[PDB]
Amino acid sequence: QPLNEEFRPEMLQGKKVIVTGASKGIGREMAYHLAKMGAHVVVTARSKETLQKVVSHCLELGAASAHYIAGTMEDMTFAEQFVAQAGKLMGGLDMLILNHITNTSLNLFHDDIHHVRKSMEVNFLSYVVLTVAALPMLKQSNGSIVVVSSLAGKVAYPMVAAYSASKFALDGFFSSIRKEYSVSRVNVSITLCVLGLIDTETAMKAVSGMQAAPKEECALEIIKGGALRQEEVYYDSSLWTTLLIRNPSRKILEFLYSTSYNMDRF
Amino acid sequence: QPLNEEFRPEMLQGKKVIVTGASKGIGREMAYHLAKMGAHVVVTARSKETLQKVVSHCLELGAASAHYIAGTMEDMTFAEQFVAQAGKLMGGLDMLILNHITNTSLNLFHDDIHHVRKSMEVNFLSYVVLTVAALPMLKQSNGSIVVVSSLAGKVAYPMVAAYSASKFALDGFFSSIRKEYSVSRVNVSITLCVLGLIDTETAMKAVSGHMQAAPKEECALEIIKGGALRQEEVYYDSSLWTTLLIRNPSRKILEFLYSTSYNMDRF
Ligand SMILES: NC(=O)c1ccc[n+]([C@@H]2O[C@H](COP(=O)([O-])OP(=O)(O)OC[C@H]3O[C@@H](n4cnc5c(N)ncnc54)[C@H](OP(=O)(O)O)[C@@H]3O)[C@@H](O)[C@H]2O)c1
Ligand SMILES: NC(=O)c1ccc[n+]([C@@H]2O[C@H](COP(=O)([O-])OP(=O)(O)OC[C@H]3O[C@@H](n4cnc5c(N)ncnc54)[C@H](OP(=O)(O)O)[C@@H]3O)[C@@H](O)[C@H]2O)c1
Ligand SMILES: C[C@](O)(c1ccc(C(=O)N(C2CC2)[C@H]2CC[C@](O)(C3CC3)CC2)cc1)C(F)(F)F
Ligand SMILES: C[C@](O)(c1ccc(C(=O)N(C2CC2)[C@H]2CC[C@](O)(C3CC3)CC2)cc1)C(F)(F)F
Repeated sequence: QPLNEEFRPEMLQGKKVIVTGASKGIGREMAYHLAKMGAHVVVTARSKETLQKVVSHCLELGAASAHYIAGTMEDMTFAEQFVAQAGKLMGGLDMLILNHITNTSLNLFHDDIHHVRKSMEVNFLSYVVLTVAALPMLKQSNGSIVVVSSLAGKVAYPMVAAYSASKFALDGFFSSIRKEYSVSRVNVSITLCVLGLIDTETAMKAVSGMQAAPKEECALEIIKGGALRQEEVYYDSSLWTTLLIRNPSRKILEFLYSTSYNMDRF
Repeated sequence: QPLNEEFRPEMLQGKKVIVTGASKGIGREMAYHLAKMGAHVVVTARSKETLQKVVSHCLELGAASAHYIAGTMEDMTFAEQFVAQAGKLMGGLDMLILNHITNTSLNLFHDDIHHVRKSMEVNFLSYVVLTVAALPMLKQSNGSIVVVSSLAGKVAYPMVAAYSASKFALDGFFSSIRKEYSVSRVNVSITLCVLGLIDTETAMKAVSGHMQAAPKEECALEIIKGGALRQEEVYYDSSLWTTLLIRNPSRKILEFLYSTSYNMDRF
């Protein structure tokens, strides 16, 4: 159930977020916005020298507080422990924003199984492990998990097979536990963000060789959705998608199945 | 794009087909239907005994031939070589049917990342591995890859998170490379089967305590029908509401409002 207010920067002030993939692009902007709202941010990325710059410029923008921990999400242990640390560092946690991904480029898929596996590992399994680790704290606070996905995690695009596989997976997994949290009275929201082409560095480089959209706002929308506990956010420069992307039938089928079968079965 | 005729059992006659998870359940039914049709058949699962039951019955039903090879699709090496063996045993491959999943049961998700990882490995990664290994023969025959899925890989459900993740992923991957096969002019069909509850042994066991299951035998027949006709998806569920609502014609619109709306010559 979305909080039925409208968004206001106040909602974030004093709140204990975590952004991953915060060293650049969308993730970075998010830490900043968070900063401008006076959140306790705890950033993360592989780039340790760069994280500092970001933390530092977050304190400059107004953060209640701001730290970074640098690790690779290829590593499940790092991911798990990371969350504990960001905990102690911030004295609990209100919001897990899960944004990072492994590198990829635009190519037909031919036989790089290793790239498929790694994409699943970094883009998906790590998100879960982050999740499992962070759930306890979030229960205490009735917090939120925000998950950054893409049009290509809703509809099919060539040249990004591995990456799509992993974005879909996020939908499947997280929508599913959303059903579960609900039939279990576990009061943690989960927001899935579906983004179109955004003007990050990485994206602009790979496509340079379509209309992109402003990374500053995209990041703000992500934060709004999360704050308002919406199930979903759509953010694309086009106006067909925002309207054609939503799946009313899916919603109907879920409704039917949910109100027709207790889940109190066990 | 599909064949333009209604289905005929003949279409499978002489065809060479792999079926996985074919010792029991929907797999087994698929072997059986294939046999009655006179296709060569290689079936695989972990248990050599149950397989043997099945190979022996496909022979009696009038397979052109029928064999089995055992291993677990937890093992990528096995998955890769498995397809080579099977291709030798038949001198080719017309259809790759991907059906197996890791044993899983109905539970709230709590902890078991290992179950999340294993489900991704078996239900998803192994399929990519199988396809990669089989694509050279499939090109050569202009055949078909059939990927077995579930309503829960098109909409959310409680109690099957891990599984559902792995099924969505199948939609993402396989629907993406289908878009690729189109622009690379690869003449191999990809069919994604979306299944509601099916009265297989294992499913019925898990749901013993009002849910309407659909019949394994017809289900298995629809999959093979959608495959042979090279359709993009097959929906099969006991409910007509569901079979109608599950379609997503918008999504096919967006995908097309980009297909032509942009250029893939570079790649
Ligand atoms: N930009 C778009 O057009 C587009 C479209 C739709 C959705 N999105 C989504 O937006 C989110 C962020 O994308 P973006 O464009 O901001 O990407 P980006 O600029 O390329 O940033 C990726 C972030 O994740 C980090 N990262 C990369 N590999 C990592 C690893 N192995 N372990 C830990 N961190 C790693 C990177 O920093 P380090 O290398 O320093 O670790 C960086 O901070 C992604 O989920 C993406 O799918 C982007
Ligand atoms: N029944 C349903 O309600 C339902 C609904 C939607 C979709 N589906 C899809 O239907 C497909 C078939 O399901 P089913 O219900 O027919 O299942 P099933 O009868 O339980 O069959 C599972 C098959 O997979 C094999 N298998 C299990 N683990 C394996 C492994 N590690 N490596 C290789 N093979 C393995 C099993 O044999 P061994 O144990 O001998 O290894 C068996 O042959 C699945 O993809 C499922 O998601 C089923
Ligand atoms: C990692 C990287 O930045 C990236 C950036 C954006 C996306 C993404 O989410 N896309 C869908 C639109 C939202 C892209 C948009 C760009 C295109 O349509 C390609 C086909 C011509 C692919 C789909 C995926 C990866 C990459 F790959 F460019 F490096
Ligand atoms: C492994 C197993 O056979 C299985 C069989 C079927 C499915 C499946 O695809 N389902 C969707 C409808 C198609 C299930 C139907 C069963 C339920 O709705 C659960 C909530 C009570 C879950 C969704 C998943 C797993 C199991 F777990 F039942 F044994």
